[PDB]
Amino acid sequence: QTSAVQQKLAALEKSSGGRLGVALIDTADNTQVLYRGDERFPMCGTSKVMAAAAVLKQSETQKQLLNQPVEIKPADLVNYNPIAEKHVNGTMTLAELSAAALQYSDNTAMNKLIAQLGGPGGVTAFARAIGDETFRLDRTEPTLNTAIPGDPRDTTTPRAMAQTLRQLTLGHALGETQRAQLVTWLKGNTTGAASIRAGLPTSWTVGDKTGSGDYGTTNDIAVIWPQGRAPLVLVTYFTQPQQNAESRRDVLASAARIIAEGL
Ligand SMILES: CO/N=C(\C(=O)N[C@@H]1C(=O)N2C(C(=O)O)=C(COC(C)=O)CS[C@H]12)c1csc(N)n1
Repeated sequence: QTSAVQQKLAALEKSSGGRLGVALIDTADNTQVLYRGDERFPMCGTSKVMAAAAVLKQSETQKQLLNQPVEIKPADLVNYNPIAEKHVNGTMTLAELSAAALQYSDNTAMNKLIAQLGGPGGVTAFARAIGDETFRLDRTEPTLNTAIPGDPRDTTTPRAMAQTLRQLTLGHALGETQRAQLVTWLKGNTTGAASIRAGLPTSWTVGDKTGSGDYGTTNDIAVIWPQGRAPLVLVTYFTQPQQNAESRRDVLASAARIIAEGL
């Protein structure tokens, strides 16, 4: 059985020619609205939230960890390095790497976060530790974005990622200081203007992390503070049948617009 919300999302999906996954959590009453909420989708860059959060968790017992400089070698650079390329044969702190990964989608920065955690398995272990039984990170940048049909690697479900994002940014999966830091980073994201943000009222405060990959994979996960009511969490994942499909950030904006009706 479907609601009018789900019917609108299905119609959007059909018009788009792809596969759409949505999960909304309204923290006013803890209700969820889902569309393909339990199907796996390639996370691409939305996985960077879990990596940054894992490092924040480490820093709860290692107080200066975020300020630890990490060397950036020429050989570290991968396919998209807008911030890390400015520090070749130099350093970035784990805070700087987190900010670059989250706010500029820097892939070299993500690889340093992954390395700090002992590899992709270290990111997954953190996910399990905070109760996310679904998330899996298998690869480093750039190959974690291959978004191949049927490939379970580097996937999660909209429901799991929404629950996790809620716990990380509004709940207490992190310490109070670390939760606030993650919120600060997400709020300052530079890559999200055309995605979930474009489908929500401009007066609402939004923190988000985008992701993109092959098969026209176009993703965004967001924590949302509407005008005068409890915050929301929204995950929008989208992927398409053919490898070189174009990005469709407009589909994410449209999904957000649909979800926001009556909120
Ligand atoms: C093998 O890796 N392939 C990638 C890829 O690096 N995706 C990553 C991801 O998620 N990113 C985001 C992202 O956050 O969406 C942006 C966006 O950065 C900015 C400036 O908005 C830059 S690319 C990076 C890719 C991306 S699209 C396509 N066919 N492939």
